[PDB]
Amino acid sequence: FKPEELRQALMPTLEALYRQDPESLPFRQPVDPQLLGIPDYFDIVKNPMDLSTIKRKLDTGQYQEPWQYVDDVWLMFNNAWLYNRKTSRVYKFCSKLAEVFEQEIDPVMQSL
Ligand SMILES: CC(=O)n1cc(-c2c(C)[nH][nH]c2=O)c2ccccc21
Repeated sequence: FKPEELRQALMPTLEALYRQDPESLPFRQPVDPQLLGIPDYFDIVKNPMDLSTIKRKLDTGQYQEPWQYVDDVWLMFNNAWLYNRKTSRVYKFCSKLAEVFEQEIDPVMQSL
């Protein structure tokens, strides 16, 4: 795939996640376990991922192939599902972002 064409294809799905308010707010920066008061976080979550890390990777040609991008998005959600209780605000927000991403990524990958 062409970098600019791969970037262009996937772009709208990322922007879809950013457009969700307030659901995208806990996902815009890397989790800071000190600030958030969750000192066990890095013991439980061994490979953190967030929107800003994805965007920087996308925009700088780090994704040579779509599933690399998809795997990073999926990791972000699975991290939050793993760490947070199912009744928590962040967990509910996560499911919302995940539902949105599936409905966006299907028609994209059904062409690339
Ligand atoms: C992604 C993730 O697991 N988390 C995100 C937050 C968070 C809140 C509630 N406000 N701003 C944030 O970044 C968070 C808080 C506690 C545990 C996990 C959290």
